[PDB]
Amino acid sequence: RIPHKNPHIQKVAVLQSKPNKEDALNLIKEIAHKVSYLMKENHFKVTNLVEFYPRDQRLLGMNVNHGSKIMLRLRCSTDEFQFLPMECIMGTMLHELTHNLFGPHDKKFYNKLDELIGRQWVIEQRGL
Ligand SMILES: [Zn+2]
Repeated sequence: RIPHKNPHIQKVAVLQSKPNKEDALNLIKEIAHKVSYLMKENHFKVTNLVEFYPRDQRLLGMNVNHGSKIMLRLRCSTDEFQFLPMECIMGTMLHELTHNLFGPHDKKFYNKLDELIGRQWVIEQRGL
Protein backbone atom coordinates (compact mmCIF):
# COMPACT_ATOMS: atom_id res chain seq x y z
CA ARG A 1 0.00 0.00 0.00
CA ILE A 2 0.86 3.62 -0.48
CA PRO A 3 0.87 5.28 2.96
CA HIS A 4 -1.91 7.82 3.64
CA LYS A 5 -0.81 11.28 2.51
CA ASN A 6 0.31 13.79 5.13
CA PRO A 7 -1.70 17.04 4.55
CA HIS A 8 1.21 19.04 5.95
CA ILE A 9 3.88 17.86 3.52
CA GLN A 10 3.26 18.90 -0.07
CA LYS A 11 5.66 16.58 -1.91
CA VAL A 12 8.05 13.71 -1.25
CA ALA A 13 10.83 12.51 -3.55
CA VAL A 14 13.61 9.94 -3.48
CA LEU A 15 16.87 9.40 -5.37
CA GLN A 16 15.81 7.79 -8.63
CA SER A 17 19.17 6.28 -9.56
CA LYS A 18 19.67 4.37 -6.29
CA PRO A 19 18.91 0.64 -5.89
CA ASN A 20 15.45 -0.30 -4.60
CA LYS A 21 14.07 3.22 -5.06
CA GLU A 22 10.57 1.79 -4.84
CA ASP A 23 11.41 0.66 -1.30
CA ALA A 24 12.92 4.07 -0.60
CA LEU A 25 9.78 5.87 -1.73
CA ASN A 26 7.55 3.70 0.46
CA LEU A 27 9.90 4.40 3.36
CA ILE A 28 9.88 8.21 3.10
CA LYS A 29 6.09 8.16 2.62
CA GLU A 30 5.75 6.04 5.74
CA ILE A 31 7.88 8.57 7.63
CA ALA A 32 5.62 11.33 6.27
CA HIS A 33 2.50 9.45 7.31
CA LYS A 34 3.77 8.58 10.75
CA VAL A 35 4.61 12.21 11.65
CA SER A 36 1.35 13.64 10.34
CA TYR A 37 -0.40 13.93 13.69
CA LEU A 38 2.61 15.53 15.41
CA MET A 39 2.93 18.07 12.62
CA LYS A 40 -0.77 18.93 12.96
CA GLU A 41 -0.35 19.39 16.73
CA ASN A 42 2.64 21.68 16.28
CA HIS A 43 1.37 23.56 13.21
CA PHE A 44 4.38 22.35 11.23
CA LYS A 45 4.39 22.60 7.42
CA VAL A 46 6.96 21.18 4.98
CA THR A 47 6.90 21.81 1.23
CA ASN A 48 9.38 19.13 0.10
CA LEU A 49 10.55 16.06 2.00
CA VAL A 50 13.30 14.40 0.00
CA GLU A 51 16.07 11.80 0.15
CA PHE A 52 19.73 12.77 -0.17
CA TYR A 53 22.96 10.79 0.15
CA PRO A 54 25.83 13.21 0.77
CA ARG A 55 29.51 12.28 0.47
CA ASP A 56 29.87 13.75 3.95
CA GLN A 57 29.03 10.63 5.98
CA ARG A 58 28.22 12.48 9.21
CA LEU A 59 25.34 14.24 7.45
CA LEU A 60 21.97 12.60 8.18
CA GLY A 61 19.46 15.35 7.47
CA MET A 62 19.06 19.02 6.65
CA ASN A 63 16.41 21.73 6.82
CA VAL A 64 16.43 24.40 4.13
CA ASN A 65 14.50 27.61 4.88
CA HIS A 66 12.57 26.44 7.97
CA GLY A 67 10.71 23.63 6.28
CA SER A 68 10.72 24.60 2.62
CA LYS A 69 12.83 21.50 2.11
CA ILE A 70 13.82 18.79 4.53
CA MET A 71 16.40 16.32 3.28
CA LEU A 72 16.79 12.90 4.90
CA ARG A 73 19.49 10.28 4.47
CA LEU A 74 17.65 6.96 4.04
CA ARG A 75 20.60 4.72 3.25
CA CYS A 76 23.70 3.52 5.13
CA SER A 77 26.66 5.76 4.31
CA THR A 78 28.96 2.76 3.78
CA ASP A 79 26.48 0.75 1.71
CA GLU A 80 23.90 2.29 -0.65
CA PHE A 81 21.88 -0.95 -0.71
CA GLN A 82 21.12 -0.91 2.99
CA PHE A 83 18.45 1.34 4.46
CA LEU A 84 18.90 2.92 7.88
CA PRO A 85 16.51 1.69 10.57
CA MET A 86 13.14 3.44 10.71
CA GLU A 87 13.86 4.54 14.29
CA CYS A 88 17.05 6.31 13.18
CA ILE A 89 15.39 8.06 10.25
CA MET A 90 12.43 9.15 12.41
CA GLY A 91 14.90 10.57 14.91
CA THR A 92 16.49 12.64 12.18
CA MET A 93 13.08 13.68 10.90
CA LEU A 94 12.15 15.07 14.31
CA HIS A 95 15.54 16.82 14.57
CA GLU A 96 14.90 18.54 11.27
CA LEU A 97 11.29 19.46 12.13
CA THR A 98 12.65 21.17 15.24
CA HIS A 99 14.63 23.42 12.85
CA ASN A 100 11.31 24.74 11.47
CA LEU A 101 11.32 26.72 14.72
CA PHE A 102 14.86 26.86 16.05
CA GLY A 103 18.11 27.29 14.16
CA PRO A 104 21.01 26.97 16.61
CA HIS A 105 21.54 23.75 18.61
CA ASP A 106 20.89 25.49 21.91
CA LYS A 107 18.63 24.81 24.87
CA LYS A 108 15.49 25.85 22.97
CA PHE A 109 16.33 23.38 20.23
CA TYR A 110 17.13 20.41 22.44
CA ASN A 111 14.18 21.03 24.73
CA LYS A 112 11.78 21.08 21.82
CA LEU A 113 13.35 18.03 20.15
CA ASP A 114 13.02 16.12 23.40
CA GLU A 115 9.31 17.01 23.56
CA LEU A 116 8.78 15.91 19.95
CA ILE A 117 10.57 12.60 20.38
CA GLY A 118 8.54 11.87 23.50
CA ARG A 119 5.24 12.81 21.94
CA GLN A 120 5.87 10.97 18.66
CA TRP A 121 6.28 7.70 20.55
CA VAL A 122 2.93 8.11 22.30
CA ILE A 123 1.26 9.02 19.03
CA GLU A 124 2.56 5.83 17.41
CA GLN A 125 1.72 3.66 20.42
CA ARG A 126 -1.88 4.84 20.26
CA GLY A 127 -1.97 4.74 16.46
CA LEU A 128 -3.11 8.35 16.23
ZN1 LIG B 1 20.45 20.33 13.52
